[PDB]
Amino acid sequence: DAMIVIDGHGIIQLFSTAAERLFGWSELEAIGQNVNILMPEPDRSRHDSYISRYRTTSDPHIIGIGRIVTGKRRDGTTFPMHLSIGEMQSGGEPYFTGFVRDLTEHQQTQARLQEL
Ligand code: HEM
Repeated sequence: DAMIVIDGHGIIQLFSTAAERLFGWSELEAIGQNVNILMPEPDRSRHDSYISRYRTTSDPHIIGIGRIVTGKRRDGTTFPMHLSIGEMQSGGEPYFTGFVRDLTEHQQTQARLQEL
């Protein structure tokens, strides 16, 4: 599914091909951008504080957990997505992998079934 890797400051390091299809950005456009560009406010401005919180305290909240959130595409449309975060280390620095699954079709079917 969509895979994204960031360093300890939330900057995107690797951006899969599927992530390019899901979010709109090419990998070259994405690499070097903060991860907060893939999500709407209030989370967007808050995100770096979430990572900071985790880094200074070492007490996890969603690391190793899989949850549903709203992502935000290049065109600005929002969508529900299942997010799973992995923490890794390399060259002495922490990295984080996010595996995303688009749930837009699940939300649509569900709404349609409720609508009818
Ligand atoms: C694009 C949709 C995303 C949203 C809405 C989002 C939102 C959030 C929120 C709300 C928190 C704090 C959760 C809590 O304190 O309970 C958080 C933490 C964090 N997010 Fe994201 N995130 C997004 C994607 C990502 C991705 C793609 C990555 C990794 C590649 C990532 C990495 C992190 C990290 C490292 C933390 C700290 C975890 C912790 O506090 O245990 N986020 N995110």
